[PDB]
Amino acid sequence: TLEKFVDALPIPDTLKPVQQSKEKTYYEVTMEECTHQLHRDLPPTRLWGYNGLFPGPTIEVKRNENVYVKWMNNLPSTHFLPIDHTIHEEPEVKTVVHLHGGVTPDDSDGYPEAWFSKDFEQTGPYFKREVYHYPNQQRGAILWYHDHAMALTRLNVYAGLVGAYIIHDPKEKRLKLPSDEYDVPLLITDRTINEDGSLFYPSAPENPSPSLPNPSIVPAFCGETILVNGKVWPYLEVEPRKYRFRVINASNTRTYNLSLDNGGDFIQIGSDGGLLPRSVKLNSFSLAPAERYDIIIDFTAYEGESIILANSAGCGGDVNPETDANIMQFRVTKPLAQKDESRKPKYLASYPSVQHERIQNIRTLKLAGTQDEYGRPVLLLNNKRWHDPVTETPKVGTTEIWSIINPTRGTHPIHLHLVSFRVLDRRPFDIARYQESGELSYTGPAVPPPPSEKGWKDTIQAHAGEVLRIAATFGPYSGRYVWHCHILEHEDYDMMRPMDITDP
Ligand SMILES: [Cu+2]
Ligand SMILES: [Cu+2]
Ligand SMILES: [Cu+2]
Ligand SMILES: [Cu+2]
Repeated sequence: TLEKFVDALPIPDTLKPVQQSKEKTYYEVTMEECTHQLHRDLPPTRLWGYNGLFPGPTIEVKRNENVYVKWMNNLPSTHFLPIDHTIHEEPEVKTVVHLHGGVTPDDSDGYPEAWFSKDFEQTGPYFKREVYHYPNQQRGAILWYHDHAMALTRLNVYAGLVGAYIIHDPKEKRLKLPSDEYDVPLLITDRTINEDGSLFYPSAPENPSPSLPNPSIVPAFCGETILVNGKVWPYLEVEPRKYRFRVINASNTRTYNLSLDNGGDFIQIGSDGGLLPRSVKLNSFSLAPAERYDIIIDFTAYEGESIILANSAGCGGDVNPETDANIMQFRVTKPLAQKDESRKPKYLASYPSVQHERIQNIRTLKLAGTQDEYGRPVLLLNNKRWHDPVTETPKVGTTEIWSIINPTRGTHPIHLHLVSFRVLDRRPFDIARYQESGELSYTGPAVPPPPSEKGWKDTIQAHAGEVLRIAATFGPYSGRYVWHCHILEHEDYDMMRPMDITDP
């Protein structure tokens, strides 16, 4: 396997506007097939990148900044990863950019059927605009952007179409959180890489049934190798002081459980939807696809040390000490550029619980699915296909409780577009009884969320054999959005549903 910790961690450059005034900011981003070295000992890898970069450029905006991005497809007309056409004259390569966590008008949200081919030559049925509009009228937070094209999301994202997007709220500057050079995004992506440096993505399940098509979708993908910011098991030289890290799980399937091998602590300051009400001291944390942890690590007491960011969560088996048990390495050997004037405050933001909202609707949803003509699992939300008439139709400005029942064998990270939400509780139930009769019989009391989940979330782990309850206010915009599992192999077949936020 590839030698760990021999490449420095890339810090994606911050994207510069094409045009900017007090009234609006304008960016242009072009998807390009490019080559990049993923490790010291590998030949360059063919990848798909925003502005030809993997990851894409980091976009930094202010709260309420009127931002426009023209996302353009200049990719080849044929994919380099295996497409399974059985899961859905249309072009082979379809793309659309979704700003994950964006409080965004529906035609700028990157609807899966709002895709476009090269030069916008062909467009999906929901396509409306070339230039996307992000008003950014939302809390300061770590967002990320990635491809969302119908039935191709697992492939386009794996190809390299991911990037970070940070909203800065000037009202939070007074907290004196680590900033600028000491505010670093970490986009974590697992990959399998061939000897010749080319990306590997499976064209079928291992030793497939002859009934299965070729290529065939797989229900999950676990990469052999871990990358951070487009480099295999990198090192980051750090100064002996406080750093803020924007930790993003940009992987297809893999969930991480992160810790420091010297026994050091993380201080979590934020979740998907922004700053937590109170900072939380953690020795470890779980991070499923699309979840974000905004953390401070204090290296002040660790000068000279090499500290591994370690992973204990298995993917299709136990972690391998020499491979996927490792994420990256910090080396506390960089000379101080300046006095550490940053803070790790306890009091950060308003509790979500301050705002009282009337519960307009309680929505019960089950995670299940079926089997197709080839014998493959088809994962479904409420046993409905993507193309079935819309059923999730919250009214604009109203608050709902969603009760998500998971009788399956694994965790699903459930994501809702547009909104961030509060976690209410999790409660275990009798799976066998539910699958037989449809009746919920609880096997224990409800468990309130841990401090890490007392803030705002947009992607939430729904564990096996539990009912998860969340509360969301559906606004400020009305329109056509989506909700889905963010395991991309599940999302594409077919664990995704439209979500209509309706106006009277
Ligand atoms: Cu996403
Ligand atoms: Cu999203
Ligand atoms: Cu899933
Ligand atoms: Cu989505």
